[PDB]
Amino acid sequence: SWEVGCGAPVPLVKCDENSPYRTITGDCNNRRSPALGAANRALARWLPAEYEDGLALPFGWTQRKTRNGFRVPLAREVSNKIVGYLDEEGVLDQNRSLLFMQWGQIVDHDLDFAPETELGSNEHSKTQCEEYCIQGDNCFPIMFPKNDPKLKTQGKCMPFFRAGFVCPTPPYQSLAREQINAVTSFLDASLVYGSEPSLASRLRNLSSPLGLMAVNQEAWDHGLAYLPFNNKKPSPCEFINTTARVPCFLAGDFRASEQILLATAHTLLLREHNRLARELKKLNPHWNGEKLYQEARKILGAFIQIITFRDYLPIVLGSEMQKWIPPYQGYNNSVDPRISNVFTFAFRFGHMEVPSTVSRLDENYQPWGPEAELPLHTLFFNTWRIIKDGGIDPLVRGLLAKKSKLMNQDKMVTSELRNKLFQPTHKIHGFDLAAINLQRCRDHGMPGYNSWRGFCGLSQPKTLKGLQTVLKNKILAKKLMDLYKTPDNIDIWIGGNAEPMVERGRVGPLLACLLGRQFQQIRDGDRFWWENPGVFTEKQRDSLQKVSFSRLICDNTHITKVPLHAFQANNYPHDFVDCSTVDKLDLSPWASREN
Ligand code: HEM
Ligand SMILES: *[C@@H]1O[C@H](CO)[C@@H](O[C@@H]2O[C@H](CO)[C@@H](O[C@H]3O[C@H](CO)[C@@H](O)[C@H](O)[C@@H]3O)[C@H](O)[C@H]2NC(C)=O)[C@H](O)[C@H]1NC(C)=O
Ligand SMILES: *[C@@H]1O[C@H](CO)[C@@H](O[C@@H]2O[C@H](CO)[C@@H](O[C@H]3O[C@H](CO)[C@@H](O)[C@H](O)[C@@H]3O)[C@H](O)[C@H]2NC(C)=O)[C@H](O)[C@H]1NC(C)=O
Ligand SMILES: *[C@@H]1O[C@H](CO)[C@@H](O[C@@H]2O[C@H](CO)[C@@H](O)[C@H](O)[C@H]2NC(C)=O)[C@H](O)[C@H]1NC(C)=O
Ligand SMILES: *[C@@H]1O[C@H](CO)[C@@H](O[C@@H]2O[C@H](CO)[C@@H](O)[C@H](O)[C@H]2NC(C)=O)[C@H](O)[C@H]1NC(C)=O
Ligand SMILES: N=NC(=O)c1ccncc1
Ligand SMILES: [Ca+2]
Repeated sequence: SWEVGCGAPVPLVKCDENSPYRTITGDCNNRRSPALGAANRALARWLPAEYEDGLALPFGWTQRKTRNGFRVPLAREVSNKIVGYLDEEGVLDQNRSLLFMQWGQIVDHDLDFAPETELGSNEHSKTQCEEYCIQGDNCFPIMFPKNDPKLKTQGKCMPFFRAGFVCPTPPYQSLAREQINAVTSFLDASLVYGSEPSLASRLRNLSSPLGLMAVNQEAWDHGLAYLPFNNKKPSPCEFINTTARVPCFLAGDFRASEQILLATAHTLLLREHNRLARELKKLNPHWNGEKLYQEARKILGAFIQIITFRDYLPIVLGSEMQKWIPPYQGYNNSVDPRISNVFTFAFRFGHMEVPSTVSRLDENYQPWGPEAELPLHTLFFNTWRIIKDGGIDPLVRGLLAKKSKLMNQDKMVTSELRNKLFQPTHKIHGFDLAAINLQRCRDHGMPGYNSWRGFCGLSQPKTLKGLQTVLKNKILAKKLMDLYKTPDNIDIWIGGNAEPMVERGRVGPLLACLLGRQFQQIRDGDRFWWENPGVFTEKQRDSLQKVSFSRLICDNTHITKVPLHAFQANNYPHDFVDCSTVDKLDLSPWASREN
C-alpha cells in the first residue's frame, strides 16, 4: 500500500507555470503535483474497491461466489422489477425545463468518461460475445432472466464490455483494478475543445489565423455553423438511416452525437466560441490566432462554470447546497480535484430525468410540422434530423418550452432507454441503459449502498423495516429486499436514486452528499476557477456574472423570445421575453492598449 508508480499511459508534457491558459490535457493545473486532474489517469477512489476476487473480478462474475453471503441479482432482472414502467402520463417535472436534464449531461461529459476496452478492431471477441454470450476476459454479458420478453426476440444476453483500466489494457495482474478517466476533471469545457492535443488540433481551423474552430462545409443552418462531420466509417449516424447517409459530428468529446439534443447543445457552444473570437479580433485587431483561440476558450470555460454553479447545482442539491458547497474562499492546492470512481455513477441520476419524447417547435412555439413529437429512441445517433429537418432552432425551442421527466420511485427510467437504447457498436435498438448502469457499477467494483451511507454519515438500514423508513416506501423497499437479500448489497446506482428527494432539490440525501463533495472539490482545487483572483480581472469578472444561457441562445440562433430563467418550467408566451431585454456579455474589459 502506496504505489504512486504504475502509469504507462502518460502522455507527459513540460509545464510553463506562467502560462495564463489551461493545458488541453488538464496537466500542470496543480504545480506541486502536476498530473492531478489530467485526462487519461485513474479515476480517484474515495473508498477501497470491492471486487469479487478482491482485485478485478466483478461481483456476479463467478456464479458460485456470493457477496456477503447472497447471490447478486442480474442487472436486467433488477431493471425489470424495480426500474421499468409503462404509463408516461403524469411523469413530467412541473418545474424543470427539458434544459435542466440536457445541461446535466453536458457537465457530466465535461468531467468524466471511462471508455470501454478495445484490444479488438479486426476482432472475433467482439462477436464471440455478441453471438454466443460467453463470459470471459473483457466480455461480461448481461444475461436475460426467465420470463424476460427480450429472450424470445433478441437472444440470450446483451453484450457488455468491461471498462478500460490503467497501465496496460491487456490480460493483467497486480494491484486493484482502476478505471480510466479519458477526460479532464476540471470543469474546463473540455467537451468542446478536446482532451488530447491530437484531437484539440484537428478541431481547429488553422487555415485562418483568426483562432476559430473548424465548422462544417457541406451544410449550414441559415448561415450559422454546424459541427464538422466525423471522418470515421463505419459511422453509426449513417446506419440508422442508410438512405440519408449523414455521419456523426466531430466534437471535443466523442459522445457528442449520442442523441439529437446533446448534439444540439454542442452546436450552441461551438458557435459561441467562434462568435467570441471574431469579436475579440474586432477589439484587438493585433492579437494572433492562438491568442484568439485561448482567450475565447478561457471565456467559455468561465461560462460553463457560472451556469453550472450559479444556475444549475442549487436546484439539483436544493437545501443541501450550502452544506456541501460553502461559499468560495479561494484556490486550495491541497484539494484532490480528481473525479472519484463513484461520482460517475451518482451523476447518472440524470438518466431518470429523460422523458420519452422530443419536440420541434416553430416560431410561435407550435408543433413544427406533422411529426413534431418523436419517440426518444428514433434519435440516438440521429444527425440527419438536424441537417435534413430544420436546423437546431426547432429543437432549442423544445429545450426551453418542454419539461424534464421527474424521478419517481414507481417510474424510474423511460422504456425508451430501458428497452430501446441503440449502442454505437451493435445493430439493434434494444439495449437497456438501466441494466448497463448496474452491470458497470460491478465492473467498477463499487462498494455497496450501506458503505456509501456510512461514508456520508447517514444511517445504514439492515432490515426491511429499516429500509422502508429510509426510502419511505414499503413496496419499493420490499421489491429491493427480495432481490438483494441485504441492504449491504444494493448497488449504489439504484441505491442512491431510490431515496426520496431533498427539499427544493432533485436527488436524495446520499446522492446530494456524493455530488456535493465532488463539485466542491473541482471548484476548490481548480487553479483556474474563474473567481480565483488573478485568473480574470475585477472588471472582467463583473462582466461575466451577467452571462445567462438565455443570452447564449439569442447570440447563436434566430430564436427571439426566450425565458429569463431557462432551467425552471416556463410557459409560452407569458414567461417568454424578447431577446433584447437580456443582459449581454460586455467584452469591453478584454481590450488591450499598446503604450
Ligand atoms: C437521452 C440522454 C442520455 C442518453 C441516451 C444516455 C446514455 C448513456 C450511455 C449509453 C452511457 C454509458 C453507460 C456505460 O457503459 O456505463 C451513459 C453514461 C452516463 N450518463 Fe448518460 N445518457 C443520457 C443522459 C444523461 C444525463 C441527463 C446525465 C446527467 C445529468 C447522464 C449522466 C451519465 C453519466 C455520468 C454517465 C457515465 C460517464 C462516464 O463513463 O464517465 N446521462 N449515458
Ligand atoms: C420553480 O423553481 C424556481 C427555482 O428552483 C423557484 O424560485 C426560485 O426561488 C429562489 C429562492 O432562493 C429565488 O432566488 C432569489 O430570491 C430573492 C428574491 O426573492 C433574490 O433577491 C435572491 O437573489 C435569490 O437568489 C428565485 O426567485 C427563484 N430562482 C430563480 C432565480 O429562478 C420557483 O419558486 C419554483 N416554482 C414553484 C412555485 O415551486
Ligand atoms: C431517412 O432520411 C430521409 C431524409 O433524409 C427521410 O425522408 C424524408 O422525409 C420525408 C419523407 O417521409 C420527406 O419530407 C417531405 O418532403 C416534401 C416537403 O418538402 C413533402 O411533399 C413530403 O410529403 C414530405 O413530407 C423528404 O422528401 C424525405 N427525404 C428524402 C430524400 O427521402 C426518411 O424518412 C428517413 N427514413 C428513416 C428510416 O428514418
Ligand atoms: C476556416 O476559416 C476560413 C476563414 O475565415 C473559412 O473561410 C471562409 O469560409 C466562409 C464560409 O464558407 C466564407 O464566407 C468565405 O469564403 C471564407 N471567408 C474568409 C475570411 O476567407 C473556412 O471556411 C474555415 N474552415 C473551416 C473548416 O472551418
Ligand atoms: C484546504 O483543504 C484542506 C483539505 O480539504 C483543509 O484542511 C483541513 O485542515 C483542518 C485544520 O483546520 C484539519 O482539521 C483537517 O484535517 C483538514 N480537513 C480535511 C477534510 O482534509 C483546509 O480547510 C483548506 N485550507 C484552507 C486554509 O482553506
Ligand atoms: N450509446 N453510447 C454512447 O456513446 C454514449 C452516449 C452518452 N454518454 C455515454 C455514452
Ligand atoms: Ca473537463
